[PDB]
Amino acid sequence: VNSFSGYLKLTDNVYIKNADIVEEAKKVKPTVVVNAANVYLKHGGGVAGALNKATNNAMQVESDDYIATNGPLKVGGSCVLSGHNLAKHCLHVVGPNVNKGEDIQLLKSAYENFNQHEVLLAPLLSAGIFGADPIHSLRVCVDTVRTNVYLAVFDKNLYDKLVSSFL
Ligand SMILES: O=C(NO)c1ccccc1O
Repeated sequence: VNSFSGYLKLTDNVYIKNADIVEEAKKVKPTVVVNAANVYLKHGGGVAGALNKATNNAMQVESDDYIATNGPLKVGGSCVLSGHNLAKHCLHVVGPNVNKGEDIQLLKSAYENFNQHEVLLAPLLSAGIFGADPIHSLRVCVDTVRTNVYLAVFDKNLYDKLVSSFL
């Protein structure tokens, strides 16, 4: 049994809810919240900008030190950093950004990072300002992630379309 409430069950392991991931993290304090990161961990807008704002910029400060030591992530890669006031840990995952021309086949590699964590609160990778089709992102998630994933969908209209169209 876990703390997550009000989710629709899509599969054995994938759950979905219309919710602001920031407000959901603040309520649940999950072991892992996933950030929709870029390779520079520059948390400017969307999931990354909203999560970072909720940490009062502490996520960005920690991220800048990580990049100064380790250099950029790979598209499809991830790193584990602090969850600050939102979660125990933040898994920063880089999905491909279609608005930069990145290979959408890298979306499966991105979701494979989730399998290193038994339970996660996450957004749909490569959705929103990353430019991918969120219906596709949800299909890759279901077909890739084997651990228990609680997906927060920021937009109500999109949430209803994701549920109604789910195979
Ligand atoms: O932009 C946002 N503002 O809150 C946001 C918040 C939660 C999830 C995705 C988002 O884009």
